[PDB]
Amino acid sequence: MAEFSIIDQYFNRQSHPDVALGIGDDSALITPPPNQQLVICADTLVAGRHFPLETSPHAIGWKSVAVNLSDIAAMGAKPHSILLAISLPQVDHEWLEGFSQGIYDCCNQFGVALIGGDTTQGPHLTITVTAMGWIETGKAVLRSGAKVGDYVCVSGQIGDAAYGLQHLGHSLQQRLDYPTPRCKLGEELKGLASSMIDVSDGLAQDLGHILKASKVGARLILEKLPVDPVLQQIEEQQRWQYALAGGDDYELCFTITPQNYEKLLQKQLDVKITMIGQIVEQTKLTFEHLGSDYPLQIHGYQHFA
Amino acid sequence: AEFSIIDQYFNRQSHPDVALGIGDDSALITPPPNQQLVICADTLVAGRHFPLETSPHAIGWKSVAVNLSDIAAMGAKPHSILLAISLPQVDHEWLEGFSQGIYDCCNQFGVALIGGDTTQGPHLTITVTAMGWIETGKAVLRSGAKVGDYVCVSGQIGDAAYGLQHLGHSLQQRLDYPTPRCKLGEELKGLASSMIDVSDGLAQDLGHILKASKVGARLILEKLPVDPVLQQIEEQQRWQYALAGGDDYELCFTITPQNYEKLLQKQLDVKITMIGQIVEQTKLTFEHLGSDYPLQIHGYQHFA
Ligand SMILES: Nc1ncnc2c1ncn2[C@@H]1O[C@H](COP(=O)(O)OP(=O)(O)O)[C@@H](O)[C@H]1O
Ligand SMILES: Nc1ncnc2c1ncn2[C@@H]1O[C@H](COP(=O)(O)OP(=O)(O)O)[C@@H](O)[C@H]1O
Ligand SMILES: Cc1ncc(C[n+]2csc(CCOP(=O)(O)OP(=O)(O)O)c2C)c(N)n1
Ligand SMILES: Cc1ncc(C[n+]2csc(CCOP(=O)(O)OP(=O)(O)O)c2C)c(N)n1
Ligand SMILES: [Ca+2]
Ligand SMILES: [Ca+2]
Ligand SMILES: [Ca+2]
Ligand SMILES: [Ca+2]
Ligand SMILES: [Ca+2]
Ligand SMILES: [Ca+2]
Ligand SMILES: [Mg+2]
Ligand SMILES: [Mg+2]
Ligand SMILES: [Mg+2]
Ligand SMILES: [Mg+2]
Ligand code: NA
Ligand code: NA
Repeated sequence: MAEFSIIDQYFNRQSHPDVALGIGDDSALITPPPNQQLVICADTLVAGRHFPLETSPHAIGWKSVAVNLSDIAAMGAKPHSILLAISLPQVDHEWLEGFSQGIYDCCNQFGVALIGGDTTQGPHLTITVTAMGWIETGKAVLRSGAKVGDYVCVSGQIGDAAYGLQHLGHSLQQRLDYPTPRCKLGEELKGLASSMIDVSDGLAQDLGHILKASKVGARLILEKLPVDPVLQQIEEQQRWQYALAGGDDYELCFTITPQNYEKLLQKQLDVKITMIGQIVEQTKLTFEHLGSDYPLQIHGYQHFA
Repeated sequence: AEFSIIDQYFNRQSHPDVALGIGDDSALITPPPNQQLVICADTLVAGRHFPLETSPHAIGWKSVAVNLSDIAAMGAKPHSILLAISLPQVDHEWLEGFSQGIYDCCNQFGVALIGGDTTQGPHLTITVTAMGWIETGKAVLRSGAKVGDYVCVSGQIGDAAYGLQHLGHSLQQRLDYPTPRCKLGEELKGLASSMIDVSDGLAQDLGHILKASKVGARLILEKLPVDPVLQQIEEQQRWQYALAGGDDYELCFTITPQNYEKLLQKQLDVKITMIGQIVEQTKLTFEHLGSDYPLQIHGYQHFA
């Protein structure tokens, strides 16, 4: 099987009648919802860098979509559609079947259409998904906007995926392979969060982008960081390195006034939310453990580091 | 370091019509009224889409150009791009040239670079996403061709294919620096009945129109616009370059005789050639000096 047959078999599997023009032409066409801005992002996953080489193709497909929906969610936007650019060295039908099932399972979970892409023979498995969302004009939640006194919160748990990576085969590998983009939470934070970012690199570094953009700092409370029971039972310095510098969480970190936090707590959310600290004037990220200053060195993720 | 790379090479310019550009989790664009989003992505792989020794400036240029070509093929006005680049090492001479190529192409066509992703990976792989806008319902589709419509192509076909087989020749410029026919694409909006850009080869790419439109075509071989260099090579190889060479990134379109006259009255920035006609029976046939002319043609396909 060659390119065109591969696209028709694996990447044109569903009807999306609410899309003006899907797969089959030089470009896709989307009629915007009225009074909304386009929200758009792209993230690349490289085999052996963003996932273990032995990762199941279904997980690879899932995560390729999920990490991009996470950046849409981080703006407060509603995700709509994706493009899929996949480059791989050989036609492997078992692999293509699993991969495309992963793409579509993630798309279907979050109501997203696959409307276009590019299919390429290349020496090393590389996937770039583009995600498209829409938001009420002017209402995006930015990385700027955090104010002194705002609570710092994070969704779900942090550190799971990083622990999983260092313990392949452990149950927590599921959080590495199958992160959950917090799509509904992102939408529910529109109008409530004063700033937001998704946690791809590690809580400390990604919160750091908010702190820099907003020209503020934060004090975080280590015993409040939401970690898995498994990490609660390991050495605390190791625990907090996973939680704060592990990365691969794809949770949402956001700031919010006490006032708006009470409003948020009144909503029915599909993920837990944990208040983990507060924005301060001092432009430094500091940590405390049960009332005591806690010195902590955190190495962040960067390509070519 | 990744962050300094983005700031030095890929965040070089300010852009008038972008609600939110580089620096956040996503970019934000305010649509023009009564217009649809037109969106596409194309990947270039080193050693597959370009010779390994290709200059970084040409790699950057072509990375953008091929994506603007797909926007143009819809009749749409390009607006912005995303750049996803994966590469094994930081090479500042390479990155400077590559960036300059990206921005030279963007600037020539009034396009903003508004986001992307920068990655360390074993093999140079570039995926640009292009975004444009078009009056709702006025996209030129592959599916609109009608019996009796003229078949036309812009510019020259076969140049880039010849250039690849004769690296160092002047025609290598058409391999390294294809020209996306942005203005012609826009001017065909409301005139062309169907359109496609010729990335794979005229015969195969016209074929996509024929299949989508459920029609056939008869092409006139002596009318194909080839370079003077190709007129000098024996005709079988000439036809193969012209029809199956690929990498042209010209526009192939169908148009009624009446609308063709209207098109001719416009001032275009590129040559246009009538090369045949849409017919009822659903096959592609070639004609040479008034006679049917059998040709075996294979357009480009990955994994074939
Ligand atoms: N992996 C993929 N997933 C979804 N759509 C895809 C994929 N690969 C290609 N497509 C779509 O299939 C169609 C044909 O792609 P392609 O032949 O590469 O177009 P072009 O030659 O105009 O770039 C396009 O509409 C493209 O968006
Ligand atoms: N090569 C590039 N060209 C243009 N913009 C880029 C490029 N790489 C990254 N960006 C932009 O730089 C910002 C930071 O990117 P990144 O740190 O990867 O964000 P995230 O962690 O949210 O995915 C984003 O706004 C992204 O779109
Ligand atoms: C094999 C393997 N090694 C290491 C990691 C850990 N890892 C890879 S990329 C990354 C950070 C997130 O990737 P990045 O490209 O920076 O995401 P983005 O900021 O673009 O969303 C981490 C922690 C992994 N998941 N798999
Ligand atoms: C080193 C090298 N080998 C071969 C070619 C020729 N070539 C590579 S890809 C291609 C077809 C166009 O690429 P494709 O990915 O199919 O473009 P798309 O249809 O996605 O726009 C051709 C003719 C080249 N340009 N460089
Ligand atoms: Ca990335
Ligand atoms: Ca991301
Ligand atoms: Ca990162
Ligand atoms: Ca391609
Ligand atoms: Ca293309
Ligand atoms: Ca092709
Ligand atoms: Mg095309
Ligand atoms: Mg393509
Ligand atoms: Mg992000
Ligand atoms: Mg990124
Ligand atoms: Na991204
Ligand atoms: Na494309």
